[PDB]
Amino acid sequence: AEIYNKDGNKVDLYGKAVGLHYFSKGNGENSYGGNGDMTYARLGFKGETQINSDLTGYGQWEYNFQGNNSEGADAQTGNKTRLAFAGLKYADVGSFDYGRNYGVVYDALGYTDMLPEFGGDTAYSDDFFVGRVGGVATYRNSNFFGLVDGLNFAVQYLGKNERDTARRSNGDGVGGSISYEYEGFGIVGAYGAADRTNLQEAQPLGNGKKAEQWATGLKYDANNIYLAANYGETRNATPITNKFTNTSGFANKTQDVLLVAQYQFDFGLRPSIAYTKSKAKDVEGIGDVDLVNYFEVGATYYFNKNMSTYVDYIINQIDSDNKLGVGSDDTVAVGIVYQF
Amino acid sequence: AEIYNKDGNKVDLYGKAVGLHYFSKGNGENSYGGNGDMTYARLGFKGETQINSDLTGYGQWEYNFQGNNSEGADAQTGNKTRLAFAGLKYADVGSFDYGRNYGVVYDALGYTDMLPEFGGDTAYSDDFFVGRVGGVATYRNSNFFGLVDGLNFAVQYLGKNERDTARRSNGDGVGGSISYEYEGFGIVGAYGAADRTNLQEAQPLGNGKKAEQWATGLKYDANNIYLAANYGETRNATPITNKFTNTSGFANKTQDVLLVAQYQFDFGLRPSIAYTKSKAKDVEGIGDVDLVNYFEVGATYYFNKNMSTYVDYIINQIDSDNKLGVGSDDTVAVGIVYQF
Amino acid sequence: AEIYNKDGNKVDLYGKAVGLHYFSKGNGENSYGGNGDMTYARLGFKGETQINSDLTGYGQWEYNFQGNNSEGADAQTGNKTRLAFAGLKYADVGSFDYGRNYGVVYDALGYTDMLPEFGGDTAYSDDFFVGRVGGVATYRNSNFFGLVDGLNFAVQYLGKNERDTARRSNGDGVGGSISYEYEGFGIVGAYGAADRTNLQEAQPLGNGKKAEQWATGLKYDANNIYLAANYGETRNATPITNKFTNTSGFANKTQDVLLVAQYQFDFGLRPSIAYTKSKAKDVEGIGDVDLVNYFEVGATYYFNKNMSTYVDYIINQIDSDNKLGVGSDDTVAVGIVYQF
Repeated sequence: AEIYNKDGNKVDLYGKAVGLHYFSKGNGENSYGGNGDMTYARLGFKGETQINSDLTGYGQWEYNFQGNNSEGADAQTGNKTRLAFAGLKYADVGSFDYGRNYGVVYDALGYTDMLPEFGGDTAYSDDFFVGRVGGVATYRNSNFFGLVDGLNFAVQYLGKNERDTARRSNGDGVGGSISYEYEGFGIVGAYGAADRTNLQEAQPLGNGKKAEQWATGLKYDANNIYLAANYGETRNATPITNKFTNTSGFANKTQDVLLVAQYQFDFGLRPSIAYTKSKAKDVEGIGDVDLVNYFEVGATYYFNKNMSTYVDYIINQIDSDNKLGVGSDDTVAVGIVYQF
Repeated sequence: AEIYNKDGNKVDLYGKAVGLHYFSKGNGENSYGGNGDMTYARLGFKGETQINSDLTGYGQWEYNFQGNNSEGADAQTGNKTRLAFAGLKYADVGSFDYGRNYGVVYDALGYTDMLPEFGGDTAYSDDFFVGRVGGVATYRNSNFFGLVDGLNFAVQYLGKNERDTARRSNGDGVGGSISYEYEGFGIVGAYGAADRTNLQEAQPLGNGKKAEQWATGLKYDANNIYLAANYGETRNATPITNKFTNTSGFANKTQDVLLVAQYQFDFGLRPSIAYTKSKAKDVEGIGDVDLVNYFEVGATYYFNKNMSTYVDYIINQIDSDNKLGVGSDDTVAVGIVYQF
Repeated sequence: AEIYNKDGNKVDLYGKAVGLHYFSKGNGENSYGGNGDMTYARLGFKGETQINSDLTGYGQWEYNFQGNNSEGADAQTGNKTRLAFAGLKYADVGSFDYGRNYGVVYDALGYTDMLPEFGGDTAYSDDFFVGRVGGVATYRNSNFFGLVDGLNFAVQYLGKNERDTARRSNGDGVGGSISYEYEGFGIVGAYGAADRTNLQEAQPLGNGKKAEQWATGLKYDANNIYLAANYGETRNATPITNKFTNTSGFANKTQDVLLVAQYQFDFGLRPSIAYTKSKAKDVEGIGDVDLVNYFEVGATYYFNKNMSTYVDYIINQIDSDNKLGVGSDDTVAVGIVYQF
């Protein structure tokens, strides 16, 4: 919500409360999303200041507050900042921001990250360029310097983050994206590559000094219809775990396909169907093994722009013998959302 | 404060800063509330969206920020989310919200939870239905479908929460409350029952597979006067600790009595007197033992709706030989509060 | 930003997003400020309520949200409340607030704490009176009861805080400050003394039962110019570590000098030069040793009151043989800031 607009500075304080429950058989440990309370909240601000007719400064901060923890020793489990960046945008030249922000490969993966609760499986947090990540400097350009309607490109530098776990670390890297949208249709490509840390190279799974992620998208978002597909591959980038041996690392190679189709009815119902499959190859000791494999049926009803409720069913196609121990059981999510 | 009201959506951003100090003899370890700085802050939002003439969506989130921690390794001690839920309310049919919210037995215990700083001893957090707890779905009904002025009832389902400590866990359960208010007087009853987890059943103190909590209330809240009483009992529900053996568990049986009397003077002074006693029975190795036993003398001065100050003295009647090692010393609280 | 002003109560919701990176050779472990992403955000409120023509109530809360952590197990590293206090101010009699607030010796050290990113080296958090600290009651007086233009004084009581580390603890104490400002010039003195806890007295470094801190300031803040100097000394108060032996404690004696010079150009550029040196004496096993020793060159450009970017270079003069192992290498910070 826009709570302040004076002297060329506008501030948007936003947030939501999501009452959320997951249903899965038994513990949910062998299921797609687990079982139990999953309630959480969000808080954020987005600011915009008019520096002059051609220059605009901006910043944003976004936090996740879990609502399924006790008030005791686990009070903080799963709380974190999601976004924290500031930047400048000038005329048609382009914009530059630095901070914690979405990796550039998410410009493609965003096409299919549209499901009520799930989906976007390959857009991992703190996983180089596929998702939210810290210390990224990002140049973006809209309509190619103002000369070509609908053509956009982005270049992003990723600073090295040497963290205490291999899962959340990364080295220096550079990535980019290009997208063109014309009359309902959209197509987009993005590529990113970066060094791996000594800690990552020391993990049992994944072998190499370089990480690579790329993805292409095709979408149609015209006349209440939404159709989108993604394809992508990664090298030494997708985080995996062998639950049998309790071995963590990265997949040497992955192949990912994401499809989504949705329709928005005028009375507020938005049915959703989707398919996602992520297979891994050349995993030490295993070889080929599916990481994600499911169909999705769900729907969201929108009471208005502030209130909505949704159901999300995952028809999980992972088999019970999966060599990494990926969960094979189904998961259904039910939620009620208030946002401002 | 209402910081946004447009297009049928209104948002309330609230919070407070409480400068707070406790005085107790010596170190305060053997006292009712301890000793030292107890400053803290609150931040929250409450939202309300008009879906139509009869339907109203809503959400709320509330956080506690301790202000008596260093900026180092203990920076987070005692920080937690207190409330996080969203819901819908329709006409006179009733309202339903899910998330972290007050257990239904608090509908009764609220009568006496009115002291400046202390009191409400039996409304434990993450203790089934007596206080704030996660993953509760709650239906409430005002004026019995619009047919009976002043008669309210509520039904609440508690999802199972298998946490890493028995103190903060719970199984599935159902509870309810009923209340009637007519011209200053209020009477209310509430009951709740739920399964215990394997972790709770494994604790030295407390024996049984089921937990039970109930409470009744009588109050008068007319003409600057406030008088209220609560009585209640619990089975295998009230959390207790034997400090001698460092044994934690639940009390097999408790009996609780809470009394409060207050008057609000027009110039801003609100004196308060109270009595609270909670005795436990059939505690393994102990038998009967008082958990809470004190008189309270205090007062709040209200400068206006935003500023207030208060003193709160606990005349602690727990004796020094108490078999569980409950603190026997007095405690005085002094505080200054800014809220918006 | 002032997001609410009604019925005599005004609320200022503020915050910022700082995109920040440090450059230092290698890891930065042997450097002044380290190396890597240092992005962070702030959120805060400041409230003011008119009780009557002569009385005003107020409160403030301020939190630091780090933006250089993953979304995993380290999500909370470095998050903390910075300020949390409420108070009353009456006419010319004075103001009183209690809570977590700036120690009174910061009234002097503030003169030089003016650098874009660094500086203010001797204003340690949770270090008695030199910086932010919890449980302090503070009386302040402006213009000596309204009788003497420009003369201010402050008296502060520090409650004992027995924490789990000697670094962040303190005993009871009292301190004060006095300042006089006339036509661009400012001079200020402050002194504070307090008991040490048993845990602090048990540390290998630092010997004594009392802690003492004092500082004087001379500043000129007129006609776009800012010049300021500080000098100060401390006894058993400045926290130190011997990295060779991994021994933590306090410095028996320190001598600190801080100089800053800046000019604000009308087009938004504010160049900054500074010097800071803090030497320690009679450190057990070491004797005399420099704690801080550097020159500073930097600058901030102000696009307007909401947007700014800055560079901050530390010409580190600490030598590589320093007996405590204090870092000898340089550090450069680059940042982009959005605030509201």
